[PDB]
Amino acid sequence: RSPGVVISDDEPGYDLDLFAIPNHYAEDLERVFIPHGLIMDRTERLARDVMKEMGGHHIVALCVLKGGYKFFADLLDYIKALNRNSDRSIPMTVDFIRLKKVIGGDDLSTLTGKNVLIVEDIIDTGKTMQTLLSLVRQYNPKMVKVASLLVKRTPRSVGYKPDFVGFEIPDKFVVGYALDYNEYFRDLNHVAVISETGKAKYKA
Amino acid sequence: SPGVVISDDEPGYDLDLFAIPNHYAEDLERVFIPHGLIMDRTERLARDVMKEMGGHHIVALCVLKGGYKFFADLLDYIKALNRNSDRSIPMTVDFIRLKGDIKVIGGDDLSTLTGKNVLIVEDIIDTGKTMQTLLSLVRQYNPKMVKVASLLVKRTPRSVGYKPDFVGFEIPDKFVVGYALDYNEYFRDLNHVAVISETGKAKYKA
Amino acid sequence: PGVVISDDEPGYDLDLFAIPNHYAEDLERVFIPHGLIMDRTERLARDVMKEMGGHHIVALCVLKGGYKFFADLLDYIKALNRNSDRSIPMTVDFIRLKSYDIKVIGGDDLSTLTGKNVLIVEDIIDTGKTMQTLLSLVRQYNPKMVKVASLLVKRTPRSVGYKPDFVGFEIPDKFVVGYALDYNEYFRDLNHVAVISETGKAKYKA
Amino acid sequence: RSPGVVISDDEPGYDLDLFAIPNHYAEDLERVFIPHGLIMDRTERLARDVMKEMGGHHIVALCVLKGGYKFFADLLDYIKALNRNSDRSIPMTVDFIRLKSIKVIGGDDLSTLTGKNVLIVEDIIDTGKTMQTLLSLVRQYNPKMVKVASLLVKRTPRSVGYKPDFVGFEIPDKFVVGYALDYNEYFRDLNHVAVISETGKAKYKA
Ligand SMILES: Nc1nc2c(ncn2[C@@H]2C[C@@H](COCCP(=O)(O)O)N(C(=O)CCP(=O)(O)O)C2)c(=O)[nH]1
Ligand SMILES: Nc1nc2c(ncn2[C@@H]2C[C@@H](COCCP(=O)(O)O)N(C(=O)CCP(=O)(O)O)C2)c(=O)[nH]1
Ligand SMILES: Nc1nc2c(ncn2[C@@H]2C[C@@H](COCCP(=O)(O)O)N(C(=O)CCP(=O)(O)O)C2)c(=O)[nH]1
Ligand SMILES: Nc1nc2c(ncn2[C@@H]2C[C@@H](COCCP(=O)(O)O)N(C(=O)CCP(=O)(O)O)C2)c(=O)[nH]1
Ligand SMILES: [Mg+2]
Ligand SMILES: [Mg+2]
Ligand SMILES: [Mg+2]
Ligand SMILES: [Mg+2]
Ligand SMILES: [Mg+2]
Ligand SMILES: [Mg+2]
Ligand SMILES: [Mg+2]
Ligand SMILES: [Mg+2]
Repeated sequence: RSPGVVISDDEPGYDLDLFAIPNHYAEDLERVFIPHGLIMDRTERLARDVMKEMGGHHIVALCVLKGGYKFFADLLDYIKALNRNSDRSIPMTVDFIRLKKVIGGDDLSTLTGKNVLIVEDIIDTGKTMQTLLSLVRQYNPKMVKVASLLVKRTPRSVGYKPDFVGFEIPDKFVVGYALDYNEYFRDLNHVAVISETGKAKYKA
Repeated sequence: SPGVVISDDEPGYDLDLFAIPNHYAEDLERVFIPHGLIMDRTERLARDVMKEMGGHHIVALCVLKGGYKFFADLLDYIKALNRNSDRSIPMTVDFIRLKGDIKVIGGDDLSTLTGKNVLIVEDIIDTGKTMQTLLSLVRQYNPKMVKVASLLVKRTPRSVGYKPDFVGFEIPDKFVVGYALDYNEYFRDLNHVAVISETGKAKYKA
Repeated sequence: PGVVISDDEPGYDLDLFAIPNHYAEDLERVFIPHGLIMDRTERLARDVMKEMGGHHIVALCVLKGGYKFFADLLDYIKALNRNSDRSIPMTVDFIRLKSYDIKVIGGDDLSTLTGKNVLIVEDIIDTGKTMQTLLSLVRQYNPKMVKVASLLVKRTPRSVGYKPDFVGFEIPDKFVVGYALDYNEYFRDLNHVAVISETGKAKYKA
Repeated sequence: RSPGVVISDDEPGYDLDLFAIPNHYAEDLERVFIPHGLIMDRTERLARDVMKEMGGHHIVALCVLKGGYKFFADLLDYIKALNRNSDRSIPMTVDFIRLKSIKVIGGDDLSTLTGKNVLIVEDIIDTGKTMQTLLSLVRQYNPKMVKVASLLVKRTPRSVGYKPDFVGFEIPDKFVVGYALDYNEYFRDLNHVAVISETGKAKYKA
């Protein structure tokens, strides 16, 4: 199916001075990699693709924190827009989980017999998603799909690819739009690349 | 300031004046606080948060699940301030569920709060007992400061008298849903704050 | 009939909202918050598409007061049309009404309206005289249909009885500014609709 | 100064199936050239640049219809957002004009521009001859300053040498539509900037 918006390995990105950038990170980012408004435009379209394939039965939206919170909130807002401007709509429930083994959610028995949409910020090797999916399938959901904002082109991939992708990106470390570098850079609406100064100041 | 005061005799708006998810058509009586009104109030709240807390690294604490919309929209408005001004501060986020010492579920170690400007984000304050006990727990990790932003505060004689630092709307003692406030997990997928209908209370009764 | 706002409606305190500093002392109350304007306009866009979405739409913006409603109304119409399975193209036009009965300045040859679904977008209907007259001028070129969306309709004893087809809000006979509604060319740069204070009315009096 | 966002001559664009596109233009478009969200992000930064240079005196924002209305609306929305989330801000008035094949159609009296800070807002500069002509008329009325913002500037050898003060994007010498930019009045109702396809150039040709 669709592999998303392909960002080539040689993408230059954009000069920071062409966009509005948080003052505290000005010296800490290299380039803007994916502008926030382009994330919205892509997400809008994924929202329609999601409803096409899953609007026929109750959806349980499952946000993988922390990185996924922003993508999850905006994906859901566009899905909500679809549901209030059209005759066809089905209820949605939401839940949140963090991965260490699953940390702090509803009991997974809520997923049984439901359309489960797992929402992720990034897929790298895909090992984590494979592991979460084999766990979720033990609870017998009607169906389980994975929406991920980014998929990284990496040789370390184990072969997993999600059902809805936003962008496919080089094997580069990106921050922003809730993706972090040691907890920092979540408070940034663009996806960006850290500068050298940057990763020093916030090294662990 | 108690925020935007909605009075006990406010009728709210007929469902037909607004766009409503069709599957909740029968289950809501009135729209209580339209989404765009929530946005406008949150915009102001974002400015008051930065004026008081912008001096030092903020840790924003979302109280799941009901707080997640208010949290994302408040942080969105704070982000918009920080990329359009000459002074801002880094801000990290964490998410927690709450169930005597209050049981905090998930979350980083609370030592991550030591010495930070901590902001707790809540969907609604009712008796105040939950924030009072969470505050009592957080102060023991020695934050620089700790403050609470709540979209909604209920006027109730059952209040233990706790007032949060930032409040969107002060509302009557009525059960409201929407904007991530649920009735048995339903109605989170609704952008307006609304009052639950009678058919809908029975239809979704646990 | 649209969102009805009553005579004794208080409005909202300026300090609960974000307000441009240069107008802080010039307004008495926020009358209709921006975000509430948007919520109603989303719904109106759906009515428009249902009634006129079957044939080419020509949307006519009545400058200057209409430009803000017009832009937002059309943006919610575009949002429907890239998320439906059957949409229709729309073209746009802009006009100003000058006396000496009504002169249509700017805008295309009215022959372009023949056979089209014509939507006239207006900021406020006061007496209804302007709209009645423009309608009679447009019906002369034989549009497939002509409809009026007005953001505001005033309640008045001096109304000549014209009623638009789509109404945002029905309001008292107060003097409101904001959201592109002006006083002596001022207050167009303000997202909320507000009532003008006495200080402000003197400060900008022509 | 900022030459704006430089879109190369070889830029491939994006496939239409990766974005939400109006149904009725499905076949009429080749690629998305500049997504609506990119335009927004860039405009947000032009609003800060505009304010930093013109924000010390009453601004008259002059929208050149019809192509400029979208960019005008969004630029002024980002400017308003700055003015209500900072301590100090300056008032702003708006006028609209249309050009005919040299002749300024509509608009207030050009004397309303004397001593003002005039911001002319344009969708596209190509040769620049029209902007030079417009400036030559505005300058007869002695503005305090006059500046031009253009969403798009074409890299063309046919350029007469004129450069605007604020530029969103520097684009190839090729024909784009959307975001109010039209082809025989069509494609204005589209939020992305895009390249017309063959079916489309033929379907709406003059
Ligand atoms: N910011 C950023 N993170 C990247 C990037 N590449 C890989 N990662 C990892 C990806 C994710 C989890 O890994 C599963 C992937 P897998 O498919 O390989 O198993 N991480 C977490 O820290 C989770 C905790 P959170 O932050 O959500 O609280 C960092 C990148 O380019 N940028
Ligand atoms: N939807 C809605 N809930 C209301 C309303 N009144 C009171 N509540 C409570 C508020 C909260 C508990 O907090 C007590 C705070 P208190 O200590 O100050 O009394 N609840 C939860 O279910 C938390 C789990 P969540 O849903 O977040 O996952 C229900 C109302 O009108 N509407
Ligand atoms: N701001 C504001 N104006 C009000 C209010 N009440 C009445 N008006 C009038 C209404 C409008 C003309 O409309 C008459 C339609 P009528 O024939 O039905 O009475 N005006 C214009 O100045 C048009 C030129 P513009 O401003 O678009 O360039 C002012 C109010 O409360 N607030
Ligand atoms: N859509 C689109 N138009 C382009 C493109 N290249 C040039 N044009 C022209 C540009 C403009 C006039 O401006 C002259 C600029 P110049 O003097 O600097 O050479 N036009 C109008 O039709 C104005 C009436 P409007 O439609 O606004 O009411 C079309 C392009 O790529 N796409
Ligand atoms: Mg993740
Ligand atoms: Mg991480
Ligand atoms: Mg709560
Ligand atoms: Mg609850
Ligand atoms: Mg008018
Ligand atoms: Mg007027
Ligand atoms: Mg032009
Ligand atoms: Mg043209």
